[PDB]
Formats: sequence, structure tokens, C-alpha cells
Amino acid sequence: MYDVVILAGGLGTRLKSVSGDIPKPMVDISGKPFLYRLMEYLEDQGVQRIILSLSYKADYIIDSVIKDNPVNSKVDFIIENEPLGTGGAIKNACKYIEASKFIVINGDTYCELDYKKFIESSLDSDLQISGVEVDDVCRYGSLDIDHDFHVNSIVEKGRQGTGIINSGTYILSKKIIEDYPHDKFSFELDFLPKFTGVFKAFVTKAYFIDIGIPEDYYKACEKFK
Ligand SMILES: Nc1nc2c(ncn2[C@@H]2O[C@H](COP(=O)(O)OP(N)(=O)O)[C@@H](O)[C@H]2O)c(=O)[nH]1
Ligand SMILES: [Mg+2]
Repeated sequence: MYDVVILAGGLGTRLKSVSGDIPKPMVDISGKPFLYRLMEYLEDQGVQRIILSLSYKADYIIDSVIKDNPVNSKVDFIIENEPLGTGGAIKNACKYIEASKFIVINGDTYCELDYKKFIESSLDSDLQISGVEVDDVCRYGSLDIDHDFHVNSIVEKGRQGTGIINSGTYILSKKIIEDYPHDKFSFELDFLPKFTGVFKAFVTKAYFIDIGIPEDYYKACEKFK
């Protein structure tokens, strides 16, 4: 099983009328932080090394895990004094990774993915994204892929009916990004438009929630009792 980088350094929730102070991955989900439930699932999947890539309120998150760590996997921390963006965060985490490939997950997402099958599907690529097929994709960003599942573009939310959720979970070869010329950048907005290698989606019907979406918060609290 690959090393996992969890991106958890962004600000609190930002909705049209509501702004949060707590980091989104630390929202309480029926007695445990959302992040803890993600980490527990990863440990169940065989993950032995988790890197938490932090910035906003990094000391709050670390202090929480020092006191109550839900897993026995190794847990490393990397603190960004100034937010490096999602892409800069990944580039920065490459320092810690000795292997040629690793997993990136957004800390505000919880997906009951089969990571062994995801790794197998990624063997012939340097970048693979997890796409989640749902009957109603309206509240999610989605993926525009062709009939070989090559990713053509990322689509903004606001689309009724079926679609493939842009999960933000990737398997990548660190060589594609470790030496990206900028230290601060967005993975989706700066890196992906430039990347010229093979980029396909692993598409499954896995359970998916994004804790930044209010309806998914209620779904999560109900799911975990
Ligand atoms: N370490 C780090 N993480 C970040 C940064 N920006 C965002 N993140 C994290 O990366 C994930 C995705 O962030 P973002 O794409 O901005 O959020 P979204 N999917 O648009 O709501 C979140 O879990 C967030 O905490 C950053 O500058 N540094
Ligand atoms: Mg969000």
C-alpha cells in the first residue's frame, strides 16, 4: 500500500452566507473529527503511513491528534507557514516520499474507495484520479472523460442528473510534480492544464461525502450513528 498525503491546510468552510472558523476536516462527526474517520478508513485499507499537509490552524490539528490519534499507522506532519495551494502542498509533500508513487486525498472528503483496486488501475499511468459515479451530481464538481476514461476537463458543479464526481483523490508519480517550477500553485487550476502525460479516471460507485457541502454534513452525522 502506498504512502497517503492528506491535504488539510485550507481555511474553514466558505459558503455564500456562512464562514466557518474550525478547519473543515475537524468538524465533529458523531463524536470524532471528520479527519479521524477518514484516517480510520485508510488504516482499515492497509495504509501504514499518513502525511498530514497542514497550514491553517495546523497546531490545533496536531494537538488534537497528539491527544487522541485514531490510528496506529505512522503519522507525519508538514506545516506550511504560508499556504502553498493544493499543488504546492503536493509538491512540498514529495520531500517526505521515498517511493516513486503515492496517494493524495482531500481532507474534506470521505470516500469508501477500494484503494487496492485504485492502485492496480493506476499502474500504467503517472496520474490517476478517483471518479465517483452518482445518480445526482448537481452539488459536486464533476469529470469530463472519454470512452477510454481519459480525463478531458474538470466541470463545475450545477449539473442535474448523473455524473462522475471530481473526488480530488489521486495516485501520482512524484516525478511529475516534485520539480514543478513554482512553490505555490493550484493542482486543479495550474498543474492539470499543463500536464501532458497520461491522465485517466478510476470510476467506481463508492460512498462519497464532501464535508464542505451542508447536505453531506447531515448525511455523515447520520451515517456514523
Ligand atoms: N496544505 C494545504 N492544504 C490545502 C491548501 N489549500 C487547500 N488545502 C486542502 O486541500 C483540500 C482541497 O482544497 P480546495 O480544493 O481549496 O477545496 P474545495 N474542494 O474547493 O472545497 C482541502 O482538504 C483543503 O484543506 C493549501 O494551501 N495547503
Ligand atoms: Mg469545498
